Amino acid sequence: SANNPWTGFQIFLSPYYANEVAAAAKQITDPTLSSKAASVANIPTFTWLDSVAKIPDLGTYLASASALGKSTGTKQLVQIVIYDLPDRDCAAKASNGEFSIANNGQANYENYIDQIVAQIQQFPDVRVVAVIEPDSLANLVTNLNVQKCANAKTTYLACVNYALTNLAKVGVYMYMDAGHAGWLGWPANLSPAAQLFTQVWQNAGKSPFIKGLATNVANYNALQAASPDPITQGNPNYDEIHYINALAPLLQQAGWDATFIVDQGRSGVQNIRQQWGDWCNIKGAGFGTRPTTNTGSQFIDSIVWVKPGGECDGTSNSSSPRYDSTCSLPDAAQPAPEAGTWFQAYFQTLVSAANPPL
Repeated sequence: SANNPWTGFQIFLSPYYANEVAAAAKQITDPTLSSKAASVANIPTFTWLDSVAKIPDLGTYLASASALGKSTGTKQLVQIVIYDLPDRDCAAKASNGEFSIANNGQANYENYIDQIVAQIQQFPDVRVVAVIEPDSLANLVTNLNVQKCANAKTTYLACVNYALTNLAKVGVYMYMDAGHAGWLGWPANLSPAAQLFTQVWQNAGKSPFIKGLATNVANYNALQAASPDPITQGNPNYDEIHYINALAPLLQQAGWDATFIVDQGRSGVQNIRQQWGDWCNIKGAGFGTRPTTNTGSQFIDSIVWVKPGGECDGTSNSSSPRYDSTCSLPDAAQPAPEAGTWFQAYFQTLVSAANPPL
């Protein structure tokens, strides 16, 4: 639509990912691959606020972005992910979320949001784009037979509402997570998904800052596939563009001119999964299309890199208390360290298998 949040802004580059990448590139012994790896630090990614302990870091990023804007005569944009719901990841075998519904989870989440708002309010010259709560509302479409999800439903809805309502007051542009083509893109799931997302938008007051939805976050699907990946048989929506083209009109019919952003950070290599549901450290992945607002679709504001490639999805060590057995499957790269920590061998392959090449 007319207001693309990225137009006219320079994207602030994550210092944390830059430091991970710089350390990683020194460990790559081929000097040409090391040079290509070093250049990843100049590709914009999202910063994940996956615990309250990261909120002070957000304040430093906003202040640095504000000063860089003044130093260079530009307007800066910071990209963040809000990811701390109570009883987070209700359908997963293991969750690293720090809040629980049974221990004041909603109140703790609201305090987490209030602290984020307090930082953003101090730097009105910096634009913020936020992805709201990966792996949350999509579970309320297909996973209500999971008792933990059924019990979390009202809390997930109330917490997402609090985030949307309060971040809108400080002018944050928001995209709610909407799974991916192999989750909500099944034709039978499209209408229940559109009904849920529209309800959430209505309850939050239909703010123009609620721009739309994010897809493929931390996944591996193509935006536009040359031929369908075999894992997709039975689903005519075999890539993200098919999913978005099918869902967007349903949202428009309800009065919401929604737009989309699509993660392509680990999408460069297709046909590497044994089953569509396999999500953990998929072996052979490559960096995909770099972030751009030249998307080829009316409905897509930007291709983005939401999940930072090289940070592990989960451990393969079956003795860890954070162990998710999805991370032991055959198409998962192993041995793998704990979720969120740097996985050097995986990063090196992301660089070597990048498509387009770095």
